[PDB]
Amino acid sequence: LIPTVIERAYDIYSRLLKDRIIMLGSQIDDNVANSIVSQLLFLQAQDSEKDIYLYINSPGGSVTAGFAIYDTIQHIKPDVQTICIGMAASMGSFLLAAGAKGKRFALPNAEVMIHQPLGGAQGQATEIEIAANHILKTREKLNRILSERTGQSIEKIQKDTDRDNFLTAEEAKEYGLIDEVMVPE
Amino acid sequence: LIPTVIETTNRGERAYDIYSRLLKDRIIMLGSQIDDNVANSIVSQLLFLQAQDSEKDIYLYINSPGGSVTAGFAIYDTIQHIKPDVQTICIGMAASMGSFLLAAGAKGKRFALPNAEVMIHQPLGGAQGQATEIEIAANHILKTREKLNRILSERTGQSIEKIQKDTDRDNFLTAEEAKEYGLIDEVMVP
Amino acid sequence: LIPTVIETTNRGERAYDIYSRLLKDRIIMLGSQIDDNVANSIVSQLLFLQAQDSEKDIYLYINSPGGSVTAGFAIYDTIQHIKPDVQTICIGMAASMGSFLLAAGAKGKRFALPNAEVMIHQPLGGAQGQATEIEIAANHILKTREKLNRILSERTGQSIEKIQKDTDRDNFLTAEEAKEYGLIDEVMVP
Amino acid sequence: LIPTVIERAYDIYSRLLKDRIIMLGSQIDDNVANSIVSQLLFLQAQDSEKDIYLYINSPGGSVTAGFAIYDTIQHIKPDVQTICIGMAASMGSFLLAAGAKGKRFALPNAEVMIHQPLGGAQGQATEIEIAANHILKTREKLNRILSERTGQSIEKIQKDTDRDNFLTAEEAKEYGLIDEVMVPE
Amino acid sequence: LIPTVIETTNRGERAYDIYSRLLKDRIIMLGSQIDDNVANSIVSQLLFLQAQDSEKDIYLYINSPGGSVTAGFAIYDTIQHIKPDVQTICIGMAASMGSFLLAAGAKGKRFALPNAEVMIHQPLGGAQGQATEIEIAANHILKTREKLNRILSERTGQSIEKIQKDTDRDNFLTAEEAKEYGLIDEVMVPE
Amino acid sequence: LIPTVIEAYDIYSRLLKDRIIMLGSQIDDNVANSIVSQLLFLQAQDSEKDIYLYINSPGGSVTAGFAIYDTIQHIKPDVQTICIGMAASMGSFLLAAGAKGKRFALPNAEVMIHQPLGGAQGQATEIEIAANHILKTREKLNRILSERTGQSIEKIQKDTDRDNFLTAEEAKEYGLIDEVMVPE
Amino acid sequence: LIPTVIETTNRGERAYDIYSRLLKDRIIMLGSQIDDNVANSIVSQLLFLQAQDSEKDIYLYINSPGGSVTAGFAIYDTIQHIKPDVQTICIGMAASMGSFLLAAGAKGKRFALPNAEVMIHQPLGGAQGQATEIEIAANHILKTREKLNRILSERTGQSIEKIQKDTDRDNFLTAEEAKEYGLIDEVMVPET
Amino acid sequence: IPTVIAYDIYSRLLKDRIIMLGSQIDDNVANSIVSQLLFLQAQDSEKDIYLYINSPGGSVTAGFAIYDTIQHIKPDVQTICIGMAASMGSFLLAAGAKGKRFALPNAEVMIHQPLGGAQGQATEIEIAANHILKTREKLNRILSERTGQSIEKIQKDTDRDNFLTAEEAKEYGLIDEVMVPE
Amino acid sequence: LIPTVIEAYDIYSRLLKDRIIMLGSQIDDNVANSIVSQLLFLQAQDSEKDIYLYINSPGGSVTAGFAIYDTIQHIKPDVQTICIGMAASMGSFLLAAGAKGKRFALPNAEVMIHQPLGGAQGQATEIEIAANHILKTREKLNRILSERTGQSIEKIQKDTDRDNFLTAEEAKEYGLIDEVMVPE
Ligand SMILES: CC[C@H](C)[C@H]1C(=O)N(Cc2cccc3ccccc23)C[C@@H]2N(C(=O)NCCCC(F)(F)F)CCC(=O)N12
Ligand SMILES: CC[C@H](C)[C@H]1C(=O)N(Cc2cccc3ccccc23)C[C@@H]2N(C(=O)NCCCC(F)(F)F)CCC(=O)N12
Ligand SMILES: CC[C@H](C)[C@H]1C(=O)N(Cc2cccc3ccccc23)C[C@@H]2N(C(=O)NCCCC(F)(F)F)CCC(=O)N12
Ligand SMILES: CC[C@H](C)[C@H]1C(=O)N(Cc2cccc3ccccc23)C[C@@H]2N(C(=O)NCCCC(F)(F)F)CCC(=O)N12
Ligand SMILES: CC[C@H](C)[C@H]1C(=O)N(Cc2cccc3ccccc23)C[C@@H]2N(C(=O)NCCCC(F)(F)F)CCC(=O)N12
Ligand SMILES: CC[C@H](C)[C@H]1C(=O)N(Cc2cccc3ccccc23)C[C@@H]2N(C(=O)NCCCC(F)(F)F)CCC(=O)N12
Ligand SMILES: CC[C@H](C)[C@H]1C(=O)N(Cc2cccc3ccccc23)C[C@@H]2N(C(=O)NCCCC(F)(F)F)CCC(=O)N12
Ligand SMILES: CC[C@H](C)[C@H]1C(=O)N(Cc2cccc3ccccc23)C[C@@H]2N(C(=O)NCCCC(F)(F)F)CCC(=O)N12
Ligand SMILES: CC[C@H](C)[C@H]1C(=O)N(Cc2cccc3ccccc23)C[C@@H]2N(C(=O)NCCCC(F)(F)F)CCC(=O)N12
Ligand SMILES: [Mg+2]
Ligand SMILES: [Mg+2]
Ligand SMILES: [Mg+2]
Ligand SMILES: [Mg+2]
Ligand SMILES: [Mg+2]
Ligand SMILES: [Mg+2]
Ligand SMILES: [Mg+2]
Ligand SMILES: [Mg+2]
Repeated sequence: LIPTVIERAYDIYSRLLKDRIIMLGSQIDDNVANSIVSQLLFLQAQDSEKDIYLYINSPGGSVTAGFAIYDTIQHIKPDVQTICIGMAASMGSFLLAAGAKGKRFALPNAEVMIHQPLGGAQGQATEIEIAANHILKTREKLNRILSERTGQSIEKIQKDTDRDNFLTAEEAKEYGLIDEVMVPE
Repeated sequence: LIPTVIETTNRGERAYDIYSRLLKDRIIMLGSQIDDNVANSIVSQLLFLQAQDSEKDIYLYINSPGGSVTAGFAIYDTIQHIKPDVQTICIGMAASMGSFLLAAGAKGKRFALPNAEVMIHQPLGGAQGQATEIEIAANHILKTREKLNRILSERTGQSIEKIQKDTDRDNFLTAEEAKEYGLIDEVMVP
Repeated sequence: LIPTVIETTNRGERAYDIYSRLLKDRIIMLGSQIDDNVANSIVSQLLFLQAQDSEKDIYLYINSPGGSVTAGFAIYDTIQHIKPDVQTICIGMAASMGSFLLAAGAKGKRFALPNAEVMIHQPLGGAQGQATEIEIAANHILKTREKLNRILSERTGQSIEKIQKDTDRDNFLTAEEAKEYGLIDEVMVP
Repeated sequence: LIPTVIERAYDIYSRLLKDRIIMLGSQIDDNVANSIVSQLLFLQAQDSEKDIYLYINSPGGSVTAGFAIYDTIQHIKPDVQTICIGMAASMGSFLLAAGAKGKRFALPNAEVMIHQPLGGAQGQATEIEIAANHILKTREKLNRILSERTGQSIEKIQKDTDRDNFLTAEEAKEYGLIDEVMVPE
Repeated sequence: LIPTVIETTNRGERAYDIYSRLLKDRIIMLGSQIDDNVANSIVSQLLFLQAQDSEKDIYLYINSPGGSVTAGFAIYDTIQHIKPDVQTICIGMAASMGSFLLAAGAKGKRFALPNAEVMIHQPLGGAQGQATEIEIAANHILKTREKLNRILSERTGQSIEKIQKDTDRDNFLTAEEAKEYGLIDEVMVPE
Repeated sequence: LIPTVIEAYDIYSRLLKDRIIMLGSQIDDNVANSIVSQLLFLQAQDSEKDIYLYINSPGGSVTAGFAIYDTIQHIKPDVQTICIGMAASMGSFLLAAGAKGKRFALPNAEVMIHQPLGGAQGQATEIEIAANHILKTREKLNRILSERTGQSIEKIQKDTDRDNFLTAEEAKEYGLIDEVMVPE
Repeated sequence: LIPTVIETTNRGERAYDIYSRLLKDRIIMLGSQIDDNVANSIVSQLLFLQAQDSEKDIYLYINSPGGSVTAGFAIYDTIQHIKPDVQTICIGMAASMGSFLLAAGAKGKRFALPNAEVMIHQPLGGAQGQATEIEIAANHILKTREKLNRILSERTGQSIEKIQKDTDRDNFLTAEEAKEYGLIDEVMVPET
Repeated sequence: IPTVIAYDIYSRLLKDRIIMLGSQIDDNVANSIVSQLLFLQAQDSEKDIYLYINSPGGSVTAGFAIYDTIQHIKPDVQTICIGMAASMGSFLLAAGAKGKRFALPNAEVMIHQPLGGAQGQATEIEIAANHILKTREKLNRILSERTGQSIEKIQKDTDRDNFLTAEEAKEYGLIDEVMVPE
Repeated sequence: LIPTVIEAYDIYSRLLKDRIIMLGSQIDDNVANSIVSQLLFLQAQDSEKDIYLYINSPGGSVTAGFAIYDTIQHIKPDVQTICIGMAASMGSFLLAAGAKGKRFALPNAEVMIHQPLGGAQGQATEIEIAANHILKTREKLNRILSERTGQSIEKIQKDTDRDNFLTAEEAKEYGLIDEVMVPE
């Protein structure tokens, strides 16, 4: 049950969108990506100069869906701020790190997790090889961009994402995944 | 079936579902298990209410068995970030992350009704796979408990040691006991 | 399929689902098993009706087999907190936490229709795990029963000892027997 | 798919309710009872003197839910006519018999069935005893009211409801469950 | 996996599964939930043993949560019918119809080991359908309870009223408490 | 789920107002019918202005894909194609089907090409019919892909034998798209 | 698939499944979760062994995660009732009621092999229904715990209080730690 | 299972002191193998026993039942890997009498860290984590002793699934020799 | 229902008395353990007389197959292989592993060769380990098949890329068997 606000009637999320706030509040799949991409394109058309605010409370999900959002963020004119509230894990933390430089935030008790991509492969040896080569290339792609966005080496990113790596908001700032911990007003 | 209320309000007539009507008077309902959807909604409502009026109190109704710790912390951090005081009112039950959020309301403005139940306990989780994966999961949930216990100590005035001991198992408190503990400030009487 | 009713005003025809139409005249329907969703809705309706008119009676219709004790206490405490008298009217059945809420209506304004069924019994629950966990769960449900019995004693005029004995097993009462017991004040005749 | 009628757009059932017609067209549960009770209360408030029409096409259902409807019918001022179309069985036929005296009808090919209440009990001997005593008292309550409404003895009602007893509309009139078979006009 | 024991006898070597070996020595194992299969087996063993020797004691081991009342009464009536004394020995647990059968052993020869658990409670059942069917089922289980209580009164020396009250809910007894109650005669102490 | 914008439109309907169609899911008949209807509507609205087909899709039904393909080729306006996230299978086929010079992908978008998938069960002659059908369908797909990319049918056959993942730049090199759309 | 062993006797050639062969030399295998079937079998074997020889030691092998408390007490009481000493030997694991039985072996004849795992914890159970039914179930499991702890105190030399504290949660012990605790007498070291 | 004349084939092999570990290791398998070892010892305390290993591993405690019984008894227990030894299976392969641990040339040996699970309260998860970590240390220490490799190296090499050929297993010290065709 | 013969033997045990082993099912560890035990037993009984391995099998576990393979090569006696019905996958591998000159198939027996099948799930590095493992296993299989057939590793790789069904005569031509056993 999503509440409605009247001032024109808006569901609460649509009301936030009126003030250029986009909610990434779920597992990332193609539906979520298509919606966020559409919202980004709409907000750019509305105003190419004003900041956009991407709220992130997400365990991650599809890498290609994540890259749909990533590429649209980088394509458009306006700065897209990222703010981690609750959790950003996996492709969620990747998108957190993808916000406009100097405008990537987390609230003090927000959790950030980084790890290597997950997948599956079944069938013939050559099919397994193709799937393995694909996920390994995808991992190099992710690591390269994360290196660029954080200032950490690809070597360090590889090592630090080998297993689940949980970071506090302050640790995420130290790592270069965010720029600042947003403290209470 | 959520009922609708219709008001003839000077500039015309407006129809509200009952929860949206409560939101018009700065009342947010945390009335279910805490997951990311619930957290996203409450966070959005908090941000909206601050924008509407940065000074007037917000009222967070809590009837919840708790749920996701990270989802709970989304709500917690948004409460602490915004300018307005967020009152918390426990009606029915606040358990687990629900009682954590009850304790997170503005100092002096945390309430429970007389027969409301408050329960505190340690976080729950799971881990499967390799020994090193189990270790990572264990270290994570232990650090999460320390985080929770530290904040609860700050909010209640109880020591971290006492919080640890009192949350080892399920600990059910009456509204009055929750006040004594420092989880709330007052039992709201008729 | 819930029917819609349309009433013609000067600024248009206002359309109501039948339950929302009843709410316009301060009638709240407790017509299902009591869970947190039902409790949150009823609590919200009570708060809304008080704000709308702090003096006029509210009418709580009860056709319910009961359900969650904490959800029931959410409704109970909200009834006792608000200014207006909340009349209770049992139609069909009030069982368990449903009969508790029937007995919780404003003194002199608790009713049942002549063929309505009222049932009282002890709380139901479950516990699994370690011996100390079972002990905690047992102590909790026993304390919950004491609370329920104490309040029922206050509301009915019966002794706690009698309430304990009469709720040991399922105890079915006619409307007239419920009046004799003190669970209601009057059998509403045609 | 329930059709809409425009004169005020109404779903067909809401349109019938505008002319004081209530549809009991399903198995009787608490939801159905709450709705019918609310409709009865609303119609009384609208006009305390004009007849209400209760359409009955129902296999019956919950006895307590049925008694919610029954007591509300008897409580309110207006006469509630009952009209059996298709079938009235069990608590459905009980409610058919509960309509205003002289205003209980069935169409010629409508089926009326009467039988004893159904239930269940599991657990300890004393629990089974409580459940048995409860359903037996419920049966006595039903039979007593049916006797009053039909003019048949409690003894006869007991015997005739021991097993499933199917009646034609004409037989239901003879029995005293209805007053008239509504013939074509 | 039930182990086998092999003995050299006078007429050759003989192989027994462990339970069949115990039966050779007039020991019957009631070691499971009581259903008709269990009852038929125990009844057959009792009849066989009685034929083997109408005089020598039989030993009924009881580690059972109870079960079917009629199946229990098959065992009960066969015990009472046959000539030999049937000793009863509770090891682990006797609950419900299991404790009834424990109490049904030969007077003076009903035992429990010190940490054995004895539980008594009222019969359990179910009924669904028409009101008159529910009435028949209720009357049946109530009459069955009386029958059980009457016999338990006779075997324990407790009043029917006390039995009724003490079996209203689950009533767990230690071996010593079961002796005090009259369900057994002695707590068998270590030799 | 889907936010509303007021200037009231759901976000996707708002994009459709500016001639943007979203192919953002697995391709089935429902998706195809919707996209076909949108294409026909946009042509009727303006026969000369470009249409923009967003593609984030793992592919799906070949016949549903061909419903979209044929409608694109039938209508007057140029249909630009833009791969964002992923285009796989029939999704990449449709990406390659956009107006010549107006097929794009964003830099980190993934393009995958492979042979059609299917099933057959029953009698030997039924299996033969199903096999002949899917083989003819593959030839149809390969022929069109050859025409659209400039690659030989022989090369297409070889390169689609197994799953073949391409970067946006590789897709441009292959002739599946015309340009990698760089940040503005 | 349980293998068979054949030994040639004087009055013929005799075949045993491997477990039955071990039983011939007074070895009983508690090698599974403890339920009533397992208890009934072990009780029968103990009675049989006692009858066969009231004086020679019996060897109870324990590789078990535990299980039913009442089934465990069937085995426990039979061990204490019979004449012969019952040695206990933990190989692999003894947990819960399994450890309880390990500790119940003849004094001085309770063993574990060096890498065997011993676990102690409080009893587990369930209860559902009316408040008074839950109370009865709670009182029952609590009394059962007290019974277990009292006997464990007697068998180990540890106080009931220490046992209560050390069984509050899962407590894993090495064979050497189990000896130190008093659950066993000796760690059986490899032979010459 | 075929019969030879009467013995089932496995019981016939047991007559010549051959024990088959040919399945996933659970308590039933461990109890059987332990019983066979004890029996063979009683039959002859001096003659070698032959433990065939074609197993994906399984329960660590069940594996240790077999391990401790092997080390307790007098006779040397040869180990022979045929097909596969993985996990606790390779642990037992390495546990055979020194100089008498073998694999056939195409046999596969796999080593990795123990697997497990934990659910419930934070303190319960901590207990479970500490338990599996201790268990890993126990396994690694013994493997170090049996192979001559350092505990540090074992830890590194078992972090993920590590597949070895028979020759590589010999090089590692898990076996002594690759048994070549007669 | 396996019939009994009295001269008492179940039919398969009777065949084993004459040094005939039946590989008549999917290859798993149980099947491998049984066949290994039978091979060891027979050798003990007579180190010089031929053993006959009947193969009617769709294949199965590669490691289980290698248990049988290595035991065949280890023991002294020649192990003849005879394909009746079908030998597929690891089944055809074992058919090819029989004593040189003593590998047979009946005229209508079917022989199928293909690459190994498997699965992998989890982290990228776990998928890599699983991929490297199955690829090394394939190389091992291909190398041995090359040695046993006289075909090049390159040809084996190409011919096992997909399911490759061969007649008994084609299997002889390939070098998987030595002779097609004709009616006597
Ligand atoms: C030159 C601008 C972009 C690059 C170009 C174009 O490539 N696409 C394809 C496209 C489709 C969908 C998502 C995309 C995300 C990133 C990049 C391209 C995307 C649509 C866009 N349009 C708008 O934005 N129109 C303004 C209204 C927008 C609103 F959302 F409000 F409808 C239509 C006019 C047009 O030329 N382009
Ligand atoms: C107080 C947050 C700061 C000032 C900042 C910013 O960080 N975020 C990111 C954000 C996104 C989502 C949830 C957040 C919760 C806590 C903190 C930040 C959150 C959006 C916010 N905006 C509004 O609130 N705009 C007024 C309209 C608000 C309404 F809800 F009504 F739409 C847009 C203008 C802006 O600078 N910020
Ligand atoms: C009468 C003072 C109550 C005690 C106080 C307060 O504690 N709460 C928290 C609360 C939240 C939810 C349910 C509650 C039930 C019982 C008691 C408190 C409850 C909300 C309430 N508000 C209203 O009722 N506003 C009038 C409009 C109400 C309407 F429903 F129409 F929106 C907001 C202003 C306020 O100070 N309080
Ligand atoms: C003297 C009328 C009854 C006795 C009395 C009262 O007891 N109840 C409780 C009640 C609640 C629900 C169902 C009931 C069925 C039968 C009897 C009582 C029922 C509500 C009713 N109300 C209306 O009918 N108001 C007119 C508007 C009604 C409309 F439906 F249109 F909203 C509110 C004013 C009031 O005093 N009472
Ligand atoms: C005391 C039983 C009476 C005298 C009688 C008789 O009623 N029944 C029926 C019967 C059947 C089954 C169970 C019974 C249990 C209790 C009572 C009767 C039962 C069989 C019995 N027989 C034996 O016991 N024969 C000796 C051999 C017995 C052995 F078990 F070893 F086979 C056959 C000769 C005979 O007259 N009766
Ligand atoms: C393309 C037009 C063709 C030649 C012709 C015709 O074949 N079809 C069948 C048809 C049906 C459905 C999808 C189709 C897709 C591609 C081709 C044909 C399709 C309908 C169309 N109409 C419109 O487009 N009318 C303008 C309004 C359109 C709007 F979408 F806005 F409603 C009706 C007048 C008419 O002659 N034709
Ligand atoms: C020490 C047991 C006492 C003396 C006594 C007795 O109480 N029970 C009941 C009983 C039944 C089942 C399990 C029991 C476990 C512990 C204690 C008693 C148990 C049977 C036993 N019998 C034997 O052991 N007979 C020797 C043969 C034994 C063999 F196993 F081989 F068959 C029959 C002769 C007898 O008097 N008693
Ligand atoms: C002094 C030897 C050992 C130390 C001692 C003892 O501790 N156990 C317990 C035990 C039980 C089960 C498995 C065990 C594995 C390893 C170590 C001990 C095990 C049984 C053993 N017995 C035999 O082996 N008897 C010879 C016959 C054996 C045969 F298998 F054939 F039955 C019984 C005589 C006895 O003193 N012991
Ligand atoms: C040629 C294997 C050598 C000589 C050696 C040895 O390594 N193993 C281990 C082993 C175990 C299981 C399967 C094996 C398969 C291939 C190779 C070794 C295998 C057992 C064998 N034995 C026999 O064969 N004994 C004769 C009786 C045989 C019979 F089957 F009939 F029981 C025991 C005496 C012995 O030294 N070895
Ligand atoms: Mg940007
Ligand atoms: Mg605040
Ligand atoms: Mg009030
Ligand atoms: Mg009336
Ligand atoms: Mg007798
Ligand atoms: Mg003893
Ligand atoms: Mg040794
Ligand atoms: Mg050979």
